[PDB]
Formats: sequence, C-alpha cells, structure tokens
Amino acid sequence: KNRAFLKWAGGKYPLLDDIKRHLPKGECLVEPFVGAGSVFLNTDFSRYILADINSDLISLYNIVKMRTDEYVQAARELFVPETNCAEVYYQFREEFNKSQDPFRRAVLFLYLNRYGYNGLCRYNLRGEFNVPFGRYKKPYFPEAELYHFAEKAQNAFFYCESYADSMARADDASVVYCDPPYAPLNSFTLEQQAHLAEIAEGLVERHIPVLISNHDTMLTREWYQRAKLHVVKVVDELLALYKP
Amino acid sequence: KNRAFLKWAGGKYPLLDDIKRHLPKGECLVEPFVGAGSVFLNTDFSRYILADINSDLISLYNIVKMRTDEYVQAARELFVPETNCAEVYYQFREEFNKSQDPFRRAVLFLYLNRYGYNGLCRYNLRGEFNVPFGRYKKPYFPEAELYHFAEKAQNAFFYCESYADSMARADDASVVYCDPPYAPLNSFTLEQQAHLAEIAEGLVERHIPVLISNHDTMLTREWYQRAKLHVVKVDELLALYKP
Amino acid sequence: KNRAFLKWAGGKYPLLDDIKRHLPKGECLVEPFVGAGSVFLNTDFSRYILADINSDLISLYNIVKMRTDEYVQAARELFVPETNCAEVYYQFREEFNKSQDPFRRAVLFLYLNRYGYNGLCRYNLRGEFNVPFGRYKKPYFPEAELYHFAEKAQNAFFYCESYADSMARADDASVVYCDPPYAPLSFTLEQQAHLAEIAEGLVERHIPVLISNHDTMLTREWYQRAKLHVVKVKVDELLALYKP
Ligand SMILES: CN(CC[C@H](N)C(=O)O)C[C@H]1O[C@@H](n2cnc3c(N)ncnc32)[C@H](O)[C@@H]1O
Ligand SMILES: CN(CC[C@H](N)C(=O)O)C[C@H]1O[C@@H](n2cnc3c(N)ncnc32)[C@H](O)[C@@H]1O
Ligand SMILES: CN(CC[C@H](N)C(=O)O)C[C@H]1O[C@@H](n2cnc3c(N)ncnc32)[C@H](O)[C@@H]1O
Repeated sequence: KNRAFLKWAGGKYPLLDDIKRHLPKGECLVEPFVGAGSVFLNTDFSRYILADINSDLISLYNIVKMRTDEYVQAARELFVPETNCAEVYYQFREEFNKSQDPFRRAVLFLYLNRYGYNGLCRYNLRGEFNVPFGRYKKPYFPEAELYHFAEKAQNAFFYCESYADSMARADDASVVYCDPPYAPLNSFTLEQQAHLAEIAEGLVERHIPVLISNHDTMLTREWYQRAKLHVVKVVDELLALYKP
Repeated sequence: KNRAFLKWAGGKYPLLDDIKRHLPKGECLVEPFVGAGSVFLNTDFSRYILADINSDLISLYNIVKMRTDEYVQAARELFVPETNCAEVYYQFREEFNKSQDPFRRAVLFLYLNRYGYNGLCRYNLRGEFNVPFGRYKKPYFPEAELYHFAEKAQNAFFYCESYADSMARADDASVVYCDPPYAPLNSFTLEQQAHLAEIAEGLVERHIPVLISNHDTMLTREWYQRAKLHVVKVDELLALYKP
Repeated sequence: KNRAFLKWAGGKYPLLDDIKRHLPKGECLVEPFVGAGSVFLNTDFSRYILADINSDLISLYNIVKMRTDEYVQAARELFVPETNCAEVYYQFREEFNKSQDPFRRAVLFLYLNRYGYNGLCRYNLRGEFNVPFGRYKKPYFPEAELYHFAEKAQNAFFYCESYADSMARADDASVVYCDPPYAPLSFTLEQQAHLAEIAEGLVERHIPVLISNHDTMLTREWYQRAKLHVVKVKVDELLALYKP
C-alpha cells in the first residue's frame, strides 16, 4: 500500500480495501475532497480530476507535479537536525505566513506538516497558519512518496474549488469518490452534507456512479437513503454507492 | 418482568426493582411521563393515570386499549418480510407524515418504531417523523406484549398533556411516579426540571406521595433537596417524597 | 508530603515532585492563583505573596493566619454527627449566604467545603454559594493541617485580586508560579494568553515564572517562548519555564 507524503486527516489508510471493493470502474476518477490523496495513490485509473477547498494544498500539489526535482531538493534542505526546535519552527512558520511566493510557501508547508502539532493544518481568523511546534524526536522526510505522487500526478489535474464545481466536471466515463469532512458524532455544514447527497442523485441519474464515505449515524443514513448502503466495522463507517 | 411493546427511551431496564423497592402504595398510580410503560406494566395498582406530551404515543395507547383485535390484526400486516427494505420504509414514513387518520397512524407508528434506526422517535422542524431506516435483520412483532398492554389498560386512562396538568389529577388515594427527560451530564428545560420538584413539594404536603428518578448530579441533588435521597449504581438517583 | 486543609480543584497535587523539580530558587514565591496552597505548603521560601480572585478564600486565609486559635476552636464544633444531614447542611448554607460577619462566614465555609457535594466551591447568578449536600460517611476535620497552614502563613501575605495585579508585585528576588484555571479539552482564552504575555515581560526583567496547564494545541501556542516539559499522568500535563 503506497503512502501519502502528507500527514493529513483521512487516508489514515484502512478502509482502502473496502473503498476499492465498492469503487466502480471507469476511465477517470474525480475526487472532490482529495486531501492526502491515498485513494488517488492506490488505484489505477487512466486519468484523475482532484480537488479541494484548501488552496495551499492544491498549490503544493501543482508544484510537486511540474517541478519535482527542484521541489524535493529545496525541501530536503529543511529536514536536518538544526531545524528540530521551536526557535526554528516559529521562525519558518512566520516566513510562511509572510511570503507571497508559492514555491517557498510549498517548501515551508511540508516542513510545518511534519514538524507541527499532530500534523494538523489550521488557520486563525486572519488566515494565518497557527499550528504550534510538535516536539517530535525524528521527523521523516518522505522522499519515496514525493516521487511516487509526482509520477502518478502526470495523469491528474488539480483544482482548488468547492465540491459542487468539481463534481460538475465529471462525465460518462467518470467515477466519483467523495470523502467529505465527517458528519457530527467556519467548517462544513449540514446543509452542505445534504447538498452533497443531492448532487450524487443527479449524477447517478446520468449514469455517473458515485461512492461516498462517512460515519454511520442517523444523519448519514438520512442523507444517503437512496444509495445502496454498506456498514464497515472498526465507531462504524458507512459507504454509500450510487450505482446506475 | 413483562416487556413493553414499544422500544422507547431508556431503554431498557428501568432498574425496576429499585423503583418498586421505594415506591409507596395506594389505589392509583399517576405517571406524568409514561413513555414505554415499564412501571405501569410491572405493578399491581387498582388503577392508573398515564400521561405524556407526545400525542402519537397517547393516541396509539388509546387505540390499543379500545380496539385491541382490530389493531393487532392491521399492525401484523406490516410485519411481513415484503416490507423489510428501504423502499418500503420511506414510503410508510411519508404515508404516516401525510395521514390524518388516527387509526392508520397508530398502525404505521408501530412499524416505524420497530423498523427505524435504533428505535428512536424524532421529529424535524416541520413536525414530520424523521427517523431513517434501521436495516434490522428480523424485527420482532410484539403480539403478546400488545395483548398484555391492552388487558392491563382496562384500568387505565391516558392523557396527552404536560406534567403539571397530569400531576393535578392526583388525590389522597394516589401515588406519583416521575421519569422526566434526564438532567444533563424544544427539549425539557432546567426551569421545568426544578418546576417538577416544586409541584412534588406541594403534593407531598397535601399527603400525596411522589417518587422521582434522574441521573445523580449537582443539579439533581439541588432540585430534590427536600426528599429522602437514595443513590443507585453513571449513577441513578431516586428522590422519595414521603408523608 | 503536607496536605491542604481545603478540598479544592488542583489541590490534588500528583505533581509534585515535577513542579519542585522545575521551580527556580529565590527569596519570595508569588502565587497568582493560590487555591488550596499545595505548592506553598510544600516549599521553603523565606516569604510568600499569595493571591486569588475568590474573596471567601482570601478572607478565610486571613482569619486562619491571624486568629488561629479561636478559629480552629469554633470550626471544630461543626464537625460532629448531628451536622451530617441535609436539614442542617441547608440551614448552615443559608446562614453563610445571609451573613455579614467575616469570622462566622469563614467558619461556615470550611463546613460547606467538607460536607458539600464533591468539595465544590460554586456560586449562582445572585452570588449565593449553591453547592448541594454531599452525603459523606464521616468528614475529616483538618485540625493539624489548619495549624500547619497558620504557622506557615506567618511568612505570607494574602491578596484578593486578579493575576495581573499580583504578578506586578514580584521583584528581583521573586519567583512566580502560575496554576491558572485549566485550558479547555469563567476564565477566558483571552486571559489564558494575557497570562503568558505578562510572564514574557517578567522574564525580560530577570524574574523567573513557571506555569502549569493541560498539554494542548492552545497551551503550546501560548507558552511558545518557554522551555517546555511534558508530564505523563489521564491527559498529559504541561509545565512552562521562563528562565533568565
Ligand atoms: C479531509 N477530508 C475529509 C477526511 C475525513 N473524512 C475527516 O473528516 O477527517 C476533507 C477534505 O475536504 C476539504 N474540504 C472541506 N470543505 C470543502 C469543500 N466545501 N469543498 C471541497 N473540499 C472541501 C478539506 O480541506 C479536506 O481536505
Ligand atoms: C422517556 N421518558 C424519560 C426516560 C429517561 N429518563 C430518559 O431521559 O431517556 C420521558 C418522557 O417524557 C415525555 N415528556 C417530555 N416532556 C414532557 C412534558 N413537558 N410533559 C410530559 N411529558 C413529557 C417524553 O415524551 C418521554 O416520553
Ligand atoms: C483552582 N485553581 C487552580 C487551577 C487548576 N489547574 C484547575 O483548573 O482545576 C484556580 C484558581 O484561580 C482562581 N482564579 C480564577 N480566576 C482568577 C483570576 N482572574 N485571577 C486570580 N485567580 C483566579 C480560582 O478561584 C481558583 O482558585
């Protein structure tokens, strides 16, 4: 099983065999909530459309795609022992928030994902990255994963847009896999979670298959009430397949 | 231990022995929060006054009481294996939310109770029953529990009304048992919780016993401060107001 | 290992010996958040400034300090068996709340601390003490602890004031230890950060400060300028040292 190069919520990698079991076949996979990319990295579609609201994520993904060697080399420079302390961390963090250069931002952003508190990505109310120092003994530099993702990206487009716009991009030869922010047990709202179910109903009507993952709850069985449902044990996870 | 025909919060236990331990005796038992009826169903009062704000519940209970055979036969028809899929569950939910016939609604409510998600009874902001499909393997049809409920109901009146109104029907021959929506750890408010203790203080003074159960917390010991308290094992509390 | 005479939040002290391991040396210890006094009672500074916002607390401590004997004597009389029931608990609670005598208030207040639900100290919106009856088998009367506190109090001043005013009383010869109300898993986030800023200003002036809290994304954010130490205990506890 190939690993994502970012520490990122979801694609904590079980449920892969289960997603790949119910994931239908096609020329193209659309992921409106790509995140770490672990579905992308462990399937073999001939092409990919991959999207996410987080503009730092997509921008880094676009750099890894088009400037592979230059990127890896600059970013390796920051995984040295001299950088594993707070004095350097808060220094690199301040540079990230002050910079207008996407390439330097994207080198920094991988440093912050691996040297920061629980690998979180968060922002205060002014748009600044505000995750504090993570106090790790030995952060891994993910060389192999970086190369694997770049190779695999040669068959992908990355967009920074909302789930509605990227699902509109799908067509007759597409399959859609949605991994929205989890239902409860400004962020992603209930209106939006139900909205995501609607678009799917629209897509299957046109013979585009859609698969959605999420917790198993009263609200999730309500919203996906017209998919074929599949509970997977582990609290429980729910897979909803809209199969023409 | 006679089982209730409905699933209903709790469930499903009511620590009945501990309740019956402290529950005084009289001619008539008043429950302002009847719910599933565990206590009604497992005691021997000469008679009962039974009440709840949920009007779907009370209407059902009057129908089981007055039209037993008619009801059991119409409800049994929804328990056939042909109705055990999503397509049918959502249709029946819609039929129930659109019906204005009490009998038909009472018949569909049993189905929704037994085929819906975790046995919940919930409504959206438009008043529609909104529990989704439970996907159960093989729902039990509570035929014996139905008939026991009906037989026992012969000595019982049912009222859809709030706890202050049902509690005013008690007299010197009654006992009152209170199972309100739980204290914390249009829902039932803190002001209503305290209000219930105070209606209880005024009852016990008119020589009418009241027993209340709840979680054991800072707010419940404060509200029940003038009753004898017994802690049972989160912890349960039973506040007894004895003359 | 000397105990506090009050049951009180964080008076449960599974640290030390971690606080003392990390607490610097000096003539005077300032506590802005003394509470029940554990650090005070288990250290050997030549003098102390001890402060808290709760005025029932500070008034009590002034009384135990300055009227040790009449106090111990009057309090002892409430710790009998006829007082360990609700009819009496609520009677004394109403007395405390109605009273304007500080001496009798201080006497009722220890009764309420030991006979009351979970040793809580809480007021309602009218400012009346509102903890209910705690139903304990037999509450212990903290005689020896009272004298130990009184005797140690001879080297102490007590002020009823906010962390900002107490921390201003520290000088060259002082050390400051802050035990604030816990960060979340009423004291505000804005105050939580203000505290760390005053500490920063103290260390600039060569006055050490040690702070204690839960280990969280926020506490690491606020205390980002201290040397930090993590104590396993069950969520982790953080200690933050601002050393010259
Ligand atoms: C992480 N993905 C979910 C994983 C997992 N189910 C969880 O909740 O932990 C969500 C991805 O959705 C992205 N996202 C959030 N809102 C939107 C949106 N409105 N449109 C597209 N992507 C979004 C987040 O950045 C995130 O990368
Ligand atoms: C189920 N009973 C409580 C069981 C349990 N202690 C729990 O909290 O889950 C509560 C019952 O009280 C009813 N109820 C809620 N509010 C009122 C009210 N204001 N007056 C009368 N009954 C009420 C509910 O329909 C419910 O049937
Ligand atoms: C109990 N103390 C220690 C905290 C402990 N870590 C806990 O959260 O359980 C906090 C003390 O600080 C006091 N306190 C609350 N606010 C302030 C303030 N603004 N200034 C000084 N003391 C305060 C409380 O009365 C309390 O006694």
